[PDB]
Amino acid sequence: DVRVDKAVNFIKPEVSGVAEIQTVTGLSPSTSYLLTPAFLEQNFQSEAGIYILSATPVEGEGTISINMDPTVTTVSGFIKVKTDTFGTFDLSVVLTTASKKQTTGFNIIAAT
Amino acid sequence: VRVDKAVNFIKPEVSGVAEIQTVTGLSPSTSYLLTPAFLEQNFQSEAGIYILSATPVEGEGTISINMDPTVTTVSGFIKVKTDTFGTFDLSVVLTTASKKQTTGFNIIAA
Repeated sequence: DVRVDKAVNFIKPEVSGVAEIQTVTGLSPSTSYLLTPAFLEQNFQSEAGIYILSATPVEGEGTISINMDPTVTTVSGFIKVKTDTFGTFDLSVVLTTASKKQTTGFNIIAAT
Repeated sequence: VRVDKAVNFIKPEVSGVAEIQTVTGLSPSTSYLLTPAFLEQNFQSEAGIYILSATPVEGEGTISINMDPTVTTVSGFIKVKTDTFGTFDLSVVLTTASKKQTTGFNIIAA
């Protein structure tokens, strides 16, 4: 079986094009998870520029892309990542234009 | 835990009238999770808003995709189990059927 363990929002990086580390905690130690993108009720045109997020695991596989360009829109990808012995993992998250302060996120999917 | 397959949603014919999508080629009698995805779509190639909802015929959850620029949502997940023939059915509805963009879902298993 498979299930959604919990939903987490992506961080909002401070600087355009410069990745920040997002740490996720509270999961089972030494366990494989799959992350998929999602967002709810966002106005991506509240100010100028385009919301474009990319996220990868520091150690793992996959890239999540959320590109809200109005004639070429993408929500795709996944991340495969394993927790450490403390139930945590790190992602690298980059916003192409950091003034886009909309909220997006991912589901954390687990075997059961 | 991985994506086994990605499949496109059907494009229903009539606004607000659900149609059945059958997914095949999966493991028999196995639980899957579905989450939405799409690539390089122009949701403004014509007038009206792309708004899709999908639910399993047997299972739970709803995927919602509302590309309204004022209130954009790409969300929800479906839990569904295949029959003994590796298939399952979804019920898919477009609010405005003239929006013929392509969207879809991941099929996830462990």
